[PDB]
Amino acid sequence: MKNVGFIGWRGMVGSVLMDRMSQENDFENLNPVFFTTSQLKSAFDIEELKKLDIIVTCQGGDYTNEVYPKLKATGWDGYWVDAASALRMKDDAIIVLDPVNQHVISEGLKKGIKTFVGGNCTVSLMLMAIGGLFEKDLVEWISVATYQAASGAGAKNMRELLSQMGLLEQAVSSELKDPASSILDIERKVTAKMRADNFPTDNFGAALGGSLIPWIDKLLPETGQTKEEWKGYAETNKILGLSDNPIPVDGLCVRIGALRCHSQAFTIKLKKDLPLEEIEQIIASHNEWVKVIPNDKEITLRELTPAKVTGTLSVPVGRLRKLAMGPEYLAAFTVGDQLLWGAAEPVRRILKQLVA
Amino acid sequence: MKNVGFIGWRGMVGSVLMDRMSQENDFENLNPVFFTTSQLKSAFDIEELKKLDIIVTCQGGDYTNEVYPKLKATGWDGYWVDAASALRMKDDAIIVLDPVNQHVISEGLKKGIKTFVGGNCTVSLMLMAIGGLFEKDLVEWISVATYQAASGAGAKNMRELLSQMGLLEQAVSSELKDPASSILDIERKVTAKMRADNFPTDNFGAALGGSLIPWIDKLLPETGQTKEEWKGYAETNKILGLSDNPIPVDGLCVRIGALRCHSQAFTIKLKKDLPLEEIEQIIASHNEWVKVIPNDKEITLRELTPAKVTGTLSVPVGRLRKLAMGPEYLAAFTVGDQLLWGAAEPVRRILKQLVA
Repeated sequence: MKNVGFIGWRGMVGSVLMDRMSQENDFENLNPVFFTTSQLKSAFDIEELKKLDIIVTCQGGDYTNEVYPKLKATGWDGYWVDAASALRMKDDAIIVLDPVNQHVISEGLKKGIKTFVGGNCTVSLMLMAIGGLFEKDLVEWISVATYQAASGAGAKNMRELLSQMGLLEQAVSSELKDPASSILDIERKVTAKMRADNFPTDNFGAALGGSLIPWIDKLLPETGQTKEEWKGYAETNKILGLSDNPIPVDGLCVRIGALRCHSQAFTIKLKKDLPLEEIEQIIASHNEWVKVIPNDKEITLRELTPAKVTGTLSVPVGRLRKLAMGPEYLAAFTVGDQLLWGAAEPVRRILKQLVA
Repeated sequence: MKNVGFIGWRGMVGSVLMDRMSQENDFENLNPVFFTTSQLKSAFDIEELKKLDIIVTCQGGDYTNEVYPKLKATGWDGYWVDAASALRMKDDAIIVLDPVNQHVISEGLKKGIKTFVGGNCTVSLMLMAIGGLFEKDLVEWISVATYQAASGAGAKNMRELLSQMGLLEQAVSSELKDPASSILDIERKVTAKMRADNFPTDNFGAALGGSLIPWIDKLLPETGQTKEEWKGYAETNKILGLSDNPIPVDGLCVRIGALRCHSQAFTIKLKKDLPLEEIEQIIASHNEWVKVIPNDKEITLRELTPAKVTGTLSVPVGRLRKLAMGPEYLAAFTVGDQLLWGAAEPVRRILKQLVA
């Protein structure tokens, strides 16, 4: 069995990885060595890390940027598996999402690539839902509008969202108890609390609770995009292996009041005019996790929501129809869990392949 | 002075209209006669309604479809102003949004049109923001993705959203107070509460607080669109007077956890390649309510959110840049209050013109 090092296993993404690995009994297939940054071996000890065959880290970019150059400088020929964004764009690294790019991964393992990194949450959840259209060379471009959860921002951000929500209802606790009260008065009090100084907004920089934030990560002055939006064009094409001739995937990334699921609204311009039934079969046949939801009200409310998909491996896609712009314009809406397919699952699955 | 009848003045839309009319001293220029459905004159007394010049109603479509044909059957030559969707698509009716379609209203007044109806909230808020692009005949098509507030569905829907928000936090109040508690444990509990039997989901048919619903209104079998989505293509073109040569406006209408502001994400395909600064000036110059928000983080978080715009007449539009698809593709994000420009304001303004 392989000797595997685990760093950042105590954090949010790391804990989801530990829980998933325990569920699938992945630990019986490898020899686990747990690391810690605390003053269990030290995560900064290159001499201990050098003994291992594979290193799995959910610690973050700052750690990766500090220890990865130092470790690869000793002549170490092992594998680096990362959940963080730091090494995604390097030429000796592959962005991993096996149900979509098993070919790129298999050909890369044959090429001697030692660094494997999980992809951007919104990109990976999009490809898990709409990868069938990419496989059959049907996508010309995709216009994206996201509904992102507090999960992607961090653990303290999820807690702030919850605190914000409770404070919004508390401001009108008494008024909500009697059915005869004025709704405009209720709203005036909820909005006043949202705008108050004592309303906890330090993690977001604005209220998320009964609002939204149409900006995620820093600005790239050259394009006007945010880093989260930029990753839609850059990472989709690297995963699929189309970096030399890219497919335009661009849009707006918005943070909404959800805990764990990222939802996305698409306007997909296809290369061919195809029947709607045929498009539904192309995306349903791609992988075992994608679930095509029929264009009906009761089934959409029950299946295509964060309430339904939180904590599951299911990637439902629905609202499938042709848009008024033309027969090659397809509407699609998807919901997926940020911590699983958007973070811990592509990392779990590549490890399984490496220890096989 | 003109004798004006007011029906549905005590409901949510009506109360906003009453407050706005009071703020602008609109009652000084007319003679108000208030009606009621309770057992003030009766709202169903056709003879009392006939004695009036103009009738402004916020009561709803069920009232209109009952009282309107009975009133027109007496030979009444007065004006009907409605906030309800019932008569929007009728040939003898005009949809009002004067800062965008004053010409259609002015020509309609001269032709002898007696019925003026307020438009669909999302369509109205979209046109208030990017009406400049439509004015200059620059729009080929628009793909929409909305972030709709609970006020669009009703007063009890807003109450249900708030009650839901409180229950989600109350489920983890001790854990949130504990700075060292597990986030995975916190999430497991709020998600369990969201899925519980006693969680209030009566008005929406699903959870909204901590989630979203990608379906608003009835299905339109012919296209696959929901009625809210259909109103995009149909109403934008009736407002602008372009029903003979329509501009495609289509997309996905999603309900999120906001109280009274609808936010919208667009991918606008323009007819010509124009510099960004010119497009920003074309958008800004259209009306005095639209506000172009520069593509900066601090300014976007402070200005382009439901938190900032709630209860105001301001219609901010930002995140303006060219998309990766090409220089004729424009990204834009807007936020607007549903009860004002999306409900009471276009009704308030048309009345002001009729009583002049």
